[PDB]
Amino acid sequence: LHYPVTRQGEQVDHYFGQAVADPYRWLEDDRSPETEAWVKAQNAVTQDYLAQIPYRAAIKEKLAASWNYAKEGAPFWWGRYHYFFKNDGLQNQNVLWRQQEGKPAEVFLDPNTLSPDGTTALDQLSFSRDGRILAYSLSLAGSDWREIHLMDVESKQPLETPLKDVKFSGISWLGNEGFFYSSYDKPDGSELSARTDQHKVYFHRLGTAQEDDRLVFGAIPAQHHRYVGATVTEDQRFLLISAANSTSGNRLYVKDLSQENAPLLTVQGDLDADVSLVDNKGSTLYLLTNRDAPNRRLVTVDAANPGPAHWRDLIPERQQVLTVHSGSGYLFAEYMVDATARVEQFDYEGKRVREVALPGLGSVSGFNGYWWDPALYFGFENYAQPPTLYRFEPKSGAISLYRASAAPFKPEDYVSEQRFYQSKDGTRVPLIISYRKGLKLDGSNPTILYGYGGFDVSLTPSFSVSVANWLDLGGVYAVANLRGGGEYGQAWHLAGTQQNKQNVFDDFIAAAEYLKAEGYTRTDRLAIRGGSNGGLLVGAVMTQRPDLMRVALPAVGVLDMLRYHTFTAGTGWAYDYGTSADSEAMFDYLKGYSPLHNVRPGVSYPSTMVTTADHDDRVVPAHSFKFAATLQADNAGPHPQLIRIETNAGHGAGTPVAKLIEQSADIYAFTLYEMGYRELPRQP
Repeated sequence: LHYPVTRQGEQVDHYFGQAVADPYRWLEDDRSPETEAWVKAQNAVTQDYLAQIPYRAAIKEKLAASWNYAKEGAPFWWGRYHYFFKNDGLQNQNVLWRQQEGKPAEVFLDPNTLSPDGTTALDQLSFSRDGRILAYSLSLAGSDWREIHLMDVESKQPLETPLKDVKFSGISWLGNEGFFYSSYDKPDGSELSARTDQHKVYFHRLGTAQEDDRLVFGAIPAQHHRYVGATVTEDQRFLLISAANSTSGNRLYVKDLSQENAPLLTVQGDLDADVSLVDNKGSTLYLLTNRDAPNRRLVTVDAANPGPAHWRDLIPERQQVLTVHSGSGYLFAEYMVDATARVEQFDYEGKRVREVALPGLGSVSGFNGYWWDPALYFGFENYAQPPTLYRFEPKSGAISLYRASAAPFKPEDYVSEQRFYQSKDGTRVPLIISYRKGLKLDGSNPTILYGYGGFDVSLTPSFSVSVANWLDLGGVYAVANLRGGGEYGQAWHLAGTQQNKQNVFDDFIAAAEYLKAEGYTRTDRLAIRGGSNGGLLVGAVMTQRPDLMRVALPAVGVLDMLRYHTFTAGTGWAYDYGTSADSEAMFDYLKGYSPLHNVRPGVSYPSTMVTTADHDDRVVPAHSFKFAATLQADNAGPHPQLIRIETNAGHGAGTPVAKLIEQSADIYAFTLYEMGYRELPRQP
């Protein structure tokens, strides 16, 4: 195969006086004709390579057929209608239906009719208090930017002109007058790569132009923050404003709306802890926080004097990480037991009502609703169990099956076992391994090891049609709960941040070694995969241990650790990574593992397929571009170093089903082909 010619520029950067060359700096210009031509040439080479794989079409057809089944979400009531999402099978975007008593259900909002390719996705949905107006945000081509649209709920007629420049925003109504939302001023230069660091809260009053929206927070110097959010409590009495500069830690303010021109009181004035409002009962605020609680706790405080010195424990911290949901007048404490969910019901006085028995070991969704909801709904799933919906009557605690999955996958056909392997420093790290029953530990099973490792994100069991198919093809899927994650609280998270980041990579390498030693797989039958921070994980491991695996799959990864903070809102990740501008120590540490700066000429890298998207403004595609360019120039081995750039897609959220199916097919076909399979291991 012949890689497109990639020009090498003369750009040289300096860090504390130390020079570092960046020959592919020009690829950072997402709007230049030169960069666009390179993307087109790279995709052509990749598609040409994939075209030689005999079973790629079979994998795609297998995926599509198995994906083709009815899906339905939990219903939610508002106004005279009960709303619920549905997908009859292969619709690119889920459709919002509604139904009122005594009448048949009807389509209310179909995102598939909003674009030619299903690339416009529905994000936030927020009804006015009287339920007559709906404000919803849409994503175009998958980018983080948003537009908020207004619609008359009964007639379905569009109202006003959509609001623009919305990003990382919720939509919270003040009665029926209007709503609060967050926005960044349109940056000069490419909105897809330019830096944005001053998030502001605005209030849109119905019947006016966006230019007249009242600026609520974030304009004056004292309020400059990279991330801000505003929410009006269910009872309309309080306005909560959160403000942050990084993905961990935030300030929180509260304003009494029942009091004419009340002042903004400080719930937490520093960024040393995360704190969010779960709900409120009168002037009593219920806050979830990790302040002085690594595994988090639930506290209460009166809105009149909400400072941390006055917070009082309602649900004390335990050895397991806590998350709190509220609904039907109850608080639901969801605890993480080795990455699996457990639920306990509490009243607002903090008295335990009962433990809610779950269908098994996995992840749960739901348990969220309004104080008046007569019933709550929750979903359960894991790697071998498709989403199942249950109805829960809070007072009696009665649980009933609301909707069984219509998926063609039979849970009893798979094994999903949890093991705890030993990392380099001795730390025991969780690993959940899934596969079809009948597996032999002869070290020959094609295996995909997946990880993330960072930002306090916990990888709890989740069902994926793509994964189930990998298992049906005879593969093994293993997910490591690496440090940097939030599985075991703040201590687990911090052990993988800044100058401890290498621990995350050591944890992943040890997972690969465990899988080989136990006989699940072997070097030439192993592939590693990860996305975003997980893409960094794969890039770092493949540059440090190119001999460890046969295939590397870094998706939308942060790969240039020296300049990542110079794009969009990347600086918000400094809490986890640190920046090259922090100090010589941080600069050396970052340069020490930065995938882009650790690719070396003469090294034989594993078969690699770098994936990214042209509208990914979360993690600019330039990371992947420069990394792929470097691998193609430096790799000395016989394995292909390809890059697949998805068009009209972003970081991942809201990607239409058709694109998801194509991506998985390409990835699994490439993986098996690079492992030397002439035919599929199992009948598709």
